[PDB]
Amino acid sequence: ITPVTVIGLGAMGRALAGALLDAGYPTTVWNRTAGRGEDLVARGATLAASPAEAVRAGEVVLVCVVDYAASQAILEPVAADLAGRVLVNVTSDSPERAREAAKWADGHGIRYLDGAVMIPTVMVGSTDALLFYAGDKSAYDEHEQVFTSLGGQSAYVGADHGLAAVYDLSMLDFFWTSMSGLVHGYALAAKDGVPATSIAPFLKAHISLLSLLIEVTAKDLDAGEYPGAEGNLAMEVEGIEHILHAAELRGLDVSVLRSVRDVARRAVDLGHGADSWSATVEGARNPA
Amino acid sequence: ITPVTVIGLGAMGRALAGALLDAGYPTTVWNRTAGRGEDLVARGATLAASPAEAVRAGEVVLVCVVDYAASQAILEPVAADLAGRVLVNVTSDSPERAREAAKWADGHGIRYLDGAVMIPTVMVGSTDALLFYAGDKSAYDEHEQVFTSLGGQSAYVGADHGLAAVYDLSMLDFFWTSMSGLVHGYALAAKDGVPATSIAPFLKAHISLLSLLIEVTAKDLDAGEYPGAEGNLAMEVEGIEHILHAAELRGLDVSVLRSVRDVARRAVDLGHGADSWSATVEGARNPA
Repeated sequence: ITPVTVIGLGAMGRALAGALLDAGYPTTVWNRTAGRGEDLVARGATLAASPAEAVRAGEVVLVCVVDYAASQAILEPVAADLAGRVLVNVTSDSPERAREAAKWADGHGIRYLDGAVMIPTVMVGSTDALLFYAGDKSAYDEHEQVFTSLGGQSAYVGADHGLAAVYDLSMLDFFWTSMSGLVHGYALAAKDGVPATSIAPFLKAHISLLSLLIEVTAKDLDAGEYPGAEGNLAMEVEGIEHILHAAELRGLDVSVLRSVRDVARRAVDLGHGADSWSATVEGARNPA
Repeated sequence: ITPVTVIGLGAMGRALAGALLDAGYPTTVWNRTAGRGEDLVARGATLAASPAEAVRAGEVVLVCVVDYAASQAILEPVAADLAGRVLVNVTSDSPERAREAAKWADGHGIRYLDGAVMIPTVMVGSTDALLFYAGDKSAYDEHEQVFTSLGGQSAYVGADHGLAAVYDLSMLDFFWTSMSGLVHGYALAAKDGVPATSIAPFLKAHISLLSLLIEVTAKDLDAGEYPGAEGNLAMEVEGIEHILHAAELRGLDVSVLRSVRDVARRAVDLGHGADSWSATVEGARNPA
């Protein structure tokens, strides 16, 4: 049974370690701070005396630290013990930093996978949990069931180590922009005395609509062609302006909605008024 | 049995008329420019010679004229023939416009419903389609089947006529902001060569996350209290800055992300650094 090591025992590291134990993998864990975790040891993890001892206990070493820099600082003293093992970094980092980490791993003879966790800690280890991995293909294929244990929707996205961070930041762009809109829509409703939980049941219809548009928008963006008949951007800009003005009249900050409107307007200025919302990608790509 | 009239045969007016015909209602249609209704007439709609003739043919009168001034210009000459009928304005614009239109209707003794269509035209008439209505409750109760014909999830949201626009614009605030993030996320991935249709299958994970957060966020905002168990807003603002930095480096317009960030930073400056994302509502409500 493949021995696995987890370095970094913040909440995400602890969740990863816990998923491995539920799967039945022998797990060794190490943290800079003594007080961290110890629930895992009760469930059978071995706490290691030193990062080197933790690396030596693992065929796969998972690092989940604060910053890319912190991971290099922990890892670079233990490079010698990592040689010939599999290193997976799920630390949130930029594509540039993942690729630099890949160069470092190559210089030390480490098969390296850059990973990203896309779900909250609570769902880590569940059949529907999504993680991305990029880098050494043999490392992923050899330890696929380990990675399936951390989340059943684990996906390898390619050999370029930066791609895990690319998928992560692209999905996070969508997520946090939608959470900003979610808070704003509720604030707009509250300005007229409507409780947020009165709006919430209805937002489900727009959840179903967004799921449909995910697939449609991707395929327009890949085609490079945006089709007008289902909806026209010119009229969509006018609809968004009604939101912008009502929220502004009510004293809300409207910087997000105005920014949404300007990008779409710019795509109209570039000639896409009869096209669908997908054409707004041209405003995002060619700001004035 | 109930005769229905549709005034204005743009795409939305046409979809509404088609939905009433699918349900078997006797439908009379009118447009200011000729030849809009020929497909509708072939399926049994009656074209009216004049707006006054059209109004007189329908117990329920749906007005789907996009331009406010143009719609008022048709309606005020037929005010006397609208007496004793039910007038439904299916338009977006603002709650204030609905309240103004309601005052006009009240002086003329017209029972008035302000309506908002929350789904694309192709979905109008579907059992799943969501439409909002506000205004005269006895009018809505008497013609509920006609409104259910237009969309099976038709919902009456209250007697103040402006409330349909409140629910509509609030939901649209979330929807169009999320569509902006969706295009922007796809654009970010494409700068690194990732096709949009490679990301699209994964976005389902973030959609179901959003569905849960819709309720959690609503309850926080109604409570006026935003504890964050695992995430500090201060740390969430830093995460947002890494998306912003990656997209800005790649040459994208990042207006929306910067605005999202600025509203959240304002909430930190207002004292919510230790709170959850729901506390960003304080930033939206008290811009610097």
